[PDB]
Amino acid sequence: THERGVSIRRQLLSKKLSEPSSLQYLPYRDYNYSLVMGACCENVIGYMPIPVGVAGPLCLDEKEFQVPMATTEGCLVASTNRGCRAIGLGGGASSRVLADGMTRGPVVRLPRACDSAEVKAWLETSEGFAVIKEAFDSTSRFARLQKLHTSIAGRNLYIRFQSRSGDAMGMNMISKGTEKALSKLHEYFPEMQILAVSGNYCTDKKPAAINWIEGRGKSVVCEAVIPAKVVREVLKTTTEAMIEVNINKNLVGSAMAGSIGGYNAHAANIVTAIYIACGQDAAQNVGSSNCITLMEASGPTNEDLYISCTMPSIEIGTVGGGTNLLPQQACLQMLGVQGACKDNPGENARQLARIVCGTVMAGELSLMAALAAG
Amino acid sequence: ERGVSIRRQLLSKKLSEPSSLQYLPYRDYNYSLVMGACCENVIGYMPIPVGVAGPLCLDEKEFQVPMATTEGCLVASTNRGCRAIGLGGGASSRVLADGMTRGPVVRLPRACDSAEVKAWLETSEGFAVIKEAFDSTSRFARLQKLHTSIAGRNLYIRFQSRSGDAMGMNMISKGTEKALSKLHEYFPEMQILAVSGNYCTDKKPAAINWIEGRGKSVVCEAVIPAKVVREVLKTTTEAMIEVNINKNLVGSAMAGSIGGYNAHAANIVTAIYIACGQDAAQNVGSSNCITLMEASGPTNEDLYISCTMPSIEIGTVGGGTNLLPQQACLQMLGVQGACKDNPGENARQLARIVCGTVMAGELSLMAALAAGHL
Amino acid sequence: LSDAEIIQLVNLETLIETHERGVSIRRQLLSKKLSEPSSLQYLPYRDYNYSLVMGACCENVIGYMPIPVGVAGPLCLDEKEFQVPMATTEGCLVASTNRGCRAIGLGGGASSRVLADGMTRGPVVRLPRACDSAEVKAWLETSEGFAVIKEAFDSTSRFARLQKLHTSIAGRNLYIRFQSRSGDAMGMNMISKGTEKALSKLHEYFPEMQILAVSGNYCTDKKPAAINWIEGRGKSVVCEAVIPAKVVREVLKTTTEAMIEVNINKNLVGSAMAGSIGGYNAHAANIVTAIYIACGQDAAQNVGSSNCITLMEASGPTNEDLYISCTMPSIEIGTVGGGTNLLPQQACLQMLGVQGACKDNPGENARQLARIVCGTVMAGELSLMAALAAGHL
Amino acid sequence: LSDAEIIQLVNAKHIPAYKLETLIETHERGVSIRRQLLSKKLSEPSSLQYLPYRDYNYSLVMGACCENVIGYMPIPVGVAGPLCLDEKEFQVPMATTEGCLVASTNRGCRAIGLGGGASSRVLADGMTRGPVVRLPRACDSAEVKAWLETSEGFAVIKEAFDSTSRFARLQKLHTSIAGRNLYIRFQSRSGDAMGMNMISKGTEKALSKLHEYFPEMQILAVSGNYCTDKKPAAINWIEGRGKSVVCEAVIPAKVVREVLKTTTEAMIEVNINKNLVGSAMAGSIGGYNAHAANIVTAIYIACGQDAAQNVGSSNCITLMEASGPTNEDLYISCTMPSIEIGTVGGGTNLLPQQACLQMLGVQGACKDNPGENARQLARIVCGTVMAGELSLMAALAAG
Ligand SMILES: CC(C)n1c(/C=C/[C@@H](O)C[C@@H](O)CC(=O)O)c(-c2ccc(F)cc2)c2ccccc21
Ligand SMILES: CC(C)n1c(/C=C/[C@@H](O)C[C@@H](O)CC(=O)O)c(-c2ccc(F)cc2)c2ccccc21
Ligand SMILES: CC(C)n1c(/C=C/[C@@H](O)C[C@@H](O)CC(=O)O)c(-c2ccc(F)cc2)c2ccccc21
Ligand SMILES: CC(C)n1c(/C=C/[C@@H](O)C[C@@H](O)CC(=O)O)c(-c2ccc(F)cc2)c2ccccc21
Ligand SMILES: Nc1ncnc2c1ncn2[C@@H]1O[C@H](COP(=O)(O)OP(=O)(O)O)[C@@H](O)[C@H]1O
Ligand SMILES: Nc1ncnc2c1ncn2[C@@H]1O[C@H](COP(=O)(O)OP(=O)(O)O)[C@@H](O)[C@H]1O
Ligand SMILES: Nc1ncnc2c1ncn2[C@@H]1O[C@H](COP(=O)(O)OP(=O)(O)O)[C@@H](O)[C@H]1O
Repeated sequence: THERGVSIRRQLLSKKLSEPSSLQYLPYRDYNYSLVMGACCENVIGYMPIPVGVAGPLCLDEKEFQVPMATTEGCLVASTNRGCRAIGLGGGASSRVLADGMTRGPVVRLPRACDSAEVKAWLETSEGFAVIKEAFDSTSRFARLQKLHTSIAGRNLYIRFQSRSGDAMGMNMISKGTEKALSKLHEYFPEMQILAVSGNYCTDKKPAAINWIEGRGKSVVCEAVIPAKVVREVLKTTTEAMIEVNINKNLVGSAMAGSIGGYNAHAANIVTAIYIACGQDAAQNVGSSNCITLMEASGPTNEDLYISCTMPSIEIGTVGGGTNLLPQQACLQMLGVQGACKDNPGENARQLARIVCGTVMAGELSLMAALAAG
Repeated sequence: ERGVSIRRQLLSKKLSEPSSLQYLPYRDYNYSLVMGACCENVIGYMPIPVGVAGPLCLDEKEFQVPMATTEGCLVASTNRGCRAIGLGGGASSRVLADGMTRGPVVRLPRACDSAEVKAWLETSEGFAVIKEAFDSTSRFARLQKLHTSIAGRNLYIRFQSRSGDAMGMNMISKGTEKALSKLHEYFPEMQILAVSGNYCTDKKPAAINWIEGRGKSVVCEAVIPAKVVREVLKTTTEAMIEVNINKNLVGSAMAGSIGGYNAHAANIVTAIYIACGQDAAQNVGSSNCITLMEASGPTNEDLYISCTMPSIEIGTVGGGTNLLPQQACLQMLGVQGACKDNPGENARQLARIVCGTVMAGELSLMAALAAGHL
Repeated sequence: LSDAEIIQLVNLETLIETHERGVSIRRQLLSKKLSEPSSLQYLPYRDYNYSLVMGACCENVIGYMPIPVGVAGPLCLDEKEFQVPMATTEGCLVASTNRGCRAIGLGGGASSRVLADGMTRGPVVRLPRACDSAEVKAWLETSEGFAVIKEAFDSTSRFARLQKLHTSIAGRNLYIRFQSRSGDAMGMNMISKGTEKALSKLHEYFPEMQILAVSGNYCTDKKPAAINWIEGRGKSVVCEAVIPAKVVREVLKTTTEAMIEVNINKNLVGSAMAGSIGGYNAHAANIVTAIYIACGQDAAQNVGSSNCITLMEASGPTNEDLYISCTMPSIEIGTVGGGTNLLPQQACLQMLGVQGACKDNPGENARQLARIVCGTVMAGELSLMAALAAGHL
Repeated sequence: LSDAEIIQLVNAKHIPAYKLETLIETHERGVSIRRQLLSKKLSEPSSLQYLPYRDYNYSLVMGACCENVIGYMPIPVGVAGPLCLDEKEFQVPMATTEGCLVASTNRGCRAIGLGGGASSRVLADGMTRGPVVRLPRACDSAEVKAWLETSEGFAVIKEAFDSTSRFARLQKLHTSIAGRNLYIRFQSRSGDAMGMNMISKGTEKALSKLHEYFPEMQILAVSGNYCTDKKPAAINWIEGRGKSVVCEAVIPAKVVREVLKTTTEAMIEVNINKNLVGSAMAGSIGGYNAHAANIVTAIYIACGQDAAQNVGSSNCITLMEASGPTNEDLYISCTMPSIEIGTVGGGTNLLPQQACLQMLGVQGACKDNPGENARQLARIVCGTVMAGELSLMAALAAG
């Protein structure tokens, strides 16, 4: 029994604590550890309950979504809910997925820079790419290599592998594919040393200009027009005040702070709340939060508010990892995107990415209105 | 709980799959603590598996670190890093700075006027007046410094202050409002555009946080004996150093990273933050870290490692730390709540634990990448 | 008419005969507006060929500014020896660079490779909605879409060959980065004309599209930008060399170990602490600037052309020798057009054997010059790093 | 006694070509001879034909500005103006080989002049040097950092630093740790000099003093790239380096129409989408402008500044807004936090460059208010950049 195994572990742990009675408030009973153990967590001593609230309906692409948000930050859900209301009263939001492809960026080294330059040229030919793709794609049915971006630093060569991965976030799958392609590359260049399967050129879980500029995972754009009456009555401000704050805070302020990818008010709050509720990798909030929020006067009198959010690097999935646990599957089902999209692999993950971008836009609208109105 | 059950009933009627909520738990949870403080429109809670890594031998003390995660092998890998550190005599850490920030943006009619306000804020009399207004909002709010930046007629003011054992965003924002109200008495022509002009910078990647710090700045170090590198980490000191330089330094530089000179600090920070009731969205800046390794000892075979994190945003009082399950994890570490005798000591100790655990995580993953053990 | 008579008619190159006199009159007129009338006394203007300058390189000309030119070399690069001209007013720069060349020469020379070649222009256009700009982005990503744009782009010149497109969306805005070869010219003018033509063609397919600016800062030209560092701009070059232990000791006055420790902690860790993007070197900008001024390049392009990462490591059977490499992804350079049309700067290009067009292999002179710049930067890095390591200031 | 004899003697493996001047009794002759020696090593011996070398005062250059001199490179100098700034009019010299740069800048000055002029302010002044030192352990480096942050520690360091020059005044110390490494950014005024030499000397003295209190400390490099000098860096953009300046102006609607050939609305739309959004898409730190580097570079070459410093000196954010009764006037401002400039020392010691500094009325030291000539020049650069931004933006907006 897994539940008793966790029980004993807590007893064994209890003796090493200065306050052994602390564990009494950490839950562990009535939980399915079958799905957890050997797949999601080790040395398990219980679980941490995170409150889940709902924001919506989010009117996006002619559909209505009830968005689950796991958070301990007061007013986050209520504020986001107000943004959804403004969007709904304005006829809804529209979104588009611009790119899709998870990456892995290993670093290999050759004896000389002249050699790494030779390897770079070969990878850039249609023939070089084709053989590397064949080796990469042979690891899984969903791993389809789309492109390579190679960069050198002397005798070092950084290779950014970008690939589709069905409805999965893709890290494991893309990593397995990269290992096989690097092995194949080694057969063509025996003098090549594989330094690390990840040379930080992906880039995974670290802020990086490469993710902002080339994208990682899903690149999405969302937009909406909020009528002047709605800006006044629901957001309690004016279109002019919203625009002035957007330019001076999200553009100029972020520029003064030396930000790369942080041209928004609080995309990270929304991304994180949705990620925790839906079994995503919350640590990926680092790059997934990249966003530029733009606002413009619209309509016959420049009284309406046009808003758009562009997020080039949303790392998300509806199969694998934490999405295999039942409570998180319930949240994915709420959105209608749980598991693989059998009819068209990747569609569930793309829909979830659009929902994230649309919810972020609702969050931006609400916070900006509050800052503008005081 | 009855209101929650009813909200769930109403919500289920708007879903494409009315049974979605079946596996989303909600019973046997105390919502009196959540309602009106941590979350709104509550429909239940999301259980995140909690594992333990340790003991972490830090500053002559041993810690059992709780980590909430759904990523397989993260806890086990971190645990291996702790083992290597423990076998090497432990780690040492130091808090270099402490101060949460808020960076509002105000505007004057002309750039010549904003320059005038700036010179004023830089005199001892100007700062004393602002500090008096700022510090009157709370017993624990003490303004340490001001950093101002001009962009034409706009002026960005970065207020930095201690906040006891609280993360401090609320306290600092209140003090900022009072200080600005006071500044407006001296400059009636000044317009307060937004209490946050993204110059803080909160929840967005920013060079200012990396360079000037935000929250707690911490450094930690350890020396791993050659025999431990071989037997516990399964690699050599030379392989570790080569990977650190080419991945964490050169690779991050090729990717255009600001503050991402590490392997996976974000994973550790996020896991600890969720378990301990911190703001997980703050993982964006809190994850900033530079990992350095070098050879030491009699024969240059031992491994010296250090991790420097200039912007850990953390607290042991307020927000999610008011909930019982998260207090249990803080108690496990011996840092729950306020430190009555020396305000801020519990928060500082938690920051040191985070930096030491990150270092354990870096050691383990780097060894795996170096040895080619995936 | 006398000078005093021409002045009263004013209260020039087309009016007066010779150019030197036009400049002389302009100087006399300007003098009146000066609080110190004799300011221009030491600003030379005589014996200079203004015919190549007027209506091409500068306007409202009042003379010329002499910049001292020194020579560093021989630079042993790719089995050839170069005598590098450097225009500078900074003491010890030429001597220091010369020392670096010596170390490289004593070590058997340096090797270099051009990894990429393509100047860029990044305009910004707008559509009524983001859903529309997304459609345009998708259209440009098709083989047929790119085919038509390339056709329009390429028709503007024999040397204009569009290699690729990189598009980025920001709401209803679309930034398009055009990249193309340009023979031996730096290519900004050629690429800008091709861009204009390609955008007109694009407008035929999407009439609702507004061309906001031919340059939307997505190029990026003369501003520090991560896009140039990551995707390159102009010529991307890498050079390397191995300096024998004996040479490090006797010529550079230090040790391989001290050099490596300084490189890692200054060029890597220090630049990381400073929040630098592309500045992982000691002083590439000094060399780039000195060569650019001497060879008629656009000195303002030093901003991105200076991007460089310098790496050092122990080498040889005993790990005693010094391996060094410099990688510069965005060298914006040319041997035809602009300042390279002036005689004194052509003299410096001729010294290097790269002046003008390479009729046999277009672009070869510009590529060779880029390799020389990267090799000279490496010589400069070696020398300054050795000085910092040994403490010889 | 003859060039041919001297050359034969040199070729007899006795003297390197660089120490020619220390043997001949005339600088110009050493140059002439070095050219002849260089000629025989070129694939094309006549290449030096059009590179001038005669009628130039090499006494100021040798041993101070350049070595192995073979001549000089003439850069055309044009004038843009008058630039109406702070109730004064300036005639700005610009050395460039880029067509239309001077004419375009001149058009921007005209628009500014017709609008009543520009206003500017110097917000900060202080050159920096950022050495890197190492302690045995990170716990030791943390200790040095805490010590430097005390009033006593700073006082001791300031005393050693300031003793190098009367113009040197250590304003602050920004330290950052990376494990056992400690980066210390020294910032100080330097009179009218750009200050790199003075600040480096003071840094060396301060580090020697610090080493007396921490003998375990190793000085790795007087410059650890934390200055940061001649490399793009967020620290310069955020904390400033040299002079931080802001300038502004209001261009009347009629002037935007008639002189700039566009509208206020078109200019604002281009500024936001190019200088703000475009630069953000490109991942720029400090490059929120159209072409500040062109103006900075042209002025720097003409005035004897260090042109390689264009890297950080060109940092600039250009902002435009609708202003006036009907929101048709154009308000513009340029903010440059890191202008590295000086009116004494280096290239400013040469006569032709002093002529350009005199044209602006800022040549040499300001006798009655040290640093005032350098500050005035920084304001001129920022105002000229603003004129350049106005003109190019109008051209891009109008098509
Ligand atoms: C409940 C929440 C949406 N939320 C936050 C605060 C949100 C923070 O987490 C992120 C924010 O710091 C990002 C930024 O704007 O830089 C604020 C708020 C923000 C800035 C401020 F100065 C004072 C209060 C706020 C105000 C009204 C309603 C909800 C609010
Ligand atoms: C369980 C975990 C510690 N964890 C991760 C992978 C961890 C990732 O989340 C972060 C990582 O992506 C950061 C980076 O290094 O860029 C890997 C791993 C990492 C990179 C790779 F190519 C293959 C496997 C790994 C290997 C062995 C044991 C644990 C591991
Ligand atoms: C003649 C020159 C090559 N050059 C420079 C100084 C070079 C500077 O322009 C760039 C440098 O500042 C870049 C950097 O290192 O960050 C120095 C020098 C550098 C730092 C120092 F503290 C003192 C002197 C130097 C020393 C010996 C020989 C030539 C030198
Ligand atoms: C003479 C000059 C003022 N100058 C330049 C070109 C200026 C370039 O050096 C810098 C520019 O590239 C910076 C940028 O905006 O990214 C252009 C120009 C600029 C961009 C373009 F697509 C076409 C022409 C231009 C147009 C009219 C008048 C002068 C101009
Ligand atoms: N529609 C789908 N999209 C992606 N993966 C799918 C799908 N259906 C099934 N799978 C399988 O589930 C796995 C995805 O989870 P996992 O292996 O943990 O990798 P990842 O880290 O990408 O989530 C793959 O082994 C794949 O074969
Ligand atoms: N005035 C100078 N002009 C050009 N190069 C110089 C000059 N002084 C020194 N050098 C360069 O520096 C190298 C070092 O010479 P020097 O400083 O005399 O030291 P050492 O002779 O002890 O090696 C020389 O080989 C030369 O390349
Ligand atoms: N205003 C100034 N700013 C910077 N350096 C200055 C200034 N005035 C003088 N100097 C420096 O001091 C040197 C000598 O001038 P100064 O100190 O005034 O003494 P003196 O009495 O010999 O003129 C000059 O060569 C220059 O380097």
